[PDB]
Amino acid sequence: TWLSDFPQAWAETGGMGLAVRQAPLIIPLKATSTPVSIKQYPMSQEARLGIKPHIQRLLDQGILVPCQSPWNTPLLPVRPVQDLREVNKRVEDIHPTVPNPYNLLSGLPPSHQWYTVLDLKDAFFCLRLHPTSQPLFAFEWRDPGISGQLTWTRLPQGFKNSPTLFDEALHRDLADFRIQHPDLILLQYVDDLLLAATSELDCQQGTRALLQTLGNLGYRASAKKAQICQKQVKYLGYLLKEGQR
Amino acid sequence: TWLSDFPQAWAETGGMGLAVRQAPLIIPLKATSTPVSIKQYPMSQEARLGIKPHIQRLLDQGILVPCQSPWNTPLLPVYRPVQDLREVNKRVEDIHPTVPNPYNLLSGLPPSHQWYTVLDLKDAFFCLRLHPTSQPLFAFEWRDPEMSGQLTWTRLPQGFKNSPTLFDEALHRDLADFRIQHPDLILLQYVDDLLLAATSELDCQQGTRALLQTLGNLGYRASAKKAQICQKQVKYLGYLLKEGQR
DNA sequence: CTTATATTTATAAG
DNA sequence: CTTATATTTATAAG
Repeated sequence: TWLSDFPQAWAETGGMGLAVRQAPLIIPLKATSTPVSIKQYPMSQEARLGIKPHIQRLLDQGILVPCQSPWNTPLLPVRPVQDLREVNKRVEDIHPTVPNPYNLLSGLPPSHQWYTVLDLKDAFFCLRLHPTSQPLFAFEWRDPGISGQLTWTRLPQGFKNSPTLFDEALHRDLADFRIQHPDLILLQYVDDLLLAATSELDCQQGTRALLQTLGNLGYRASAKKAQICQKQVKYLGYLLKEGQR
Repeated sequence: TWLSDFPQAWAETGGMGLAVRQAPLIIPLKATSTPVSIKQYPMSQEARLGIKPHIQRLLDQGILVPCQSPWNTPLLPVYRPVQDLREVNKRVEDIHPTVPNPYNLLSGLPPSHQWYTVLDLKDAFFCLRLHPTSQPLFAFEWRDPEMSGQLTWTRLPQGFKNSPTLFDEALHRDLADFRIQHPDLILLQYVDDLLLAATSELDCQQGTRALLQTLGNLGYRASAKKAQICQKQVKYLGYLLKEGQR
């Protein structure tokens, strides 16, 4: 199967990801910015107990570490969601290089109608965060047993530049693959990937190369939602069918 | 004084005006327009008594007359009577707006002419007759507060969207000859607001005398109370004219 | 949790 | 008089 031939490429079998080729990211602040520290709002014991295993897994994986930071933003109960809006306001903007899905799909020619669709799991966490920038994203945590600050050692969710920074990182890591397979079409939308070939055979071995490449580089795709070598797929809210849409 | 010298030309001495040279105006309607009759709102006795003397004066002057018309628009209940003619305005064909804005108007005022006379015409619209065929358009309902029927206007009425333009056009036609017979004077017209500018004080004196005579003879009436005659400094259209400035 | 985003009178007019 | 112009949350999000 596709699962057994490529255990490092699937999130279910390959372990949490780490883009080994990508240096830890530095997050430049606006010249005006000084740290913002927002008090954590209280939460029910149920919410805290629901958050706990997620925090604990991230701690065990080293994705969260203890810190002491002049920054602090609230965690909210919804699994954990961090309100980083006041950090986002203080981070310098970067040029938006991610194409909108419409333009991205315009690069899909009729000649390639065999599709594989993959979504990368915990994509942002594959990218490391430079220690100088880790204090920006600190929050307060108490196990449901004393309170302390934690922050992220990887690119975090809710950070405004995470999608663009990830898209640019993966483009660098898949550049060679594109060279080694000039007859394949590869669409990247952050963590959503579409591979297209003219034939099922080319799609089969092209998907083999892509999965091997992704796992080697330290990315992990969802085997659950993978659509592999199919004439009909869903991608970015579109149904791709008979060369349409 | 000017008051006695030109009694026909002043509102205070010459009575209500009438532009005798202007044919009664016909008011064309839009191609689909049908008469509109909207009910008169009630009004307090206080308001009715306040309006009454104004209505009676206009009846006595022939400016209002009884009528029966399929058109009817309201007199405002709250003491000068104000007629809401908006529903009539919607049904009257538009005309090209020929009145210049004051700024462009004043652009024709050169610095050579720094002797000014300003006149404003009293009850200007009422000087232009309204042709009987168009009078039914402007009917409203009146009941005397002590002793009910429709009245309408035999003159161009207030609140009619084309009254300023139609008056400005009529007066431009009527003062065209004055303009030719007095090439050294500058004459600015803004509906019922007139500025006469001259090179010397005596030209302004003689020119103003001729303008008043011409206005009176034509059937228009200027306000003696507010007139600014032969001055180096006048108020005109919100501006203070002075040294040839503004 | 917080927050960026999408009915109500004051005039003026006729 | 009526008409035209100039404070409030529902929600989606972090």
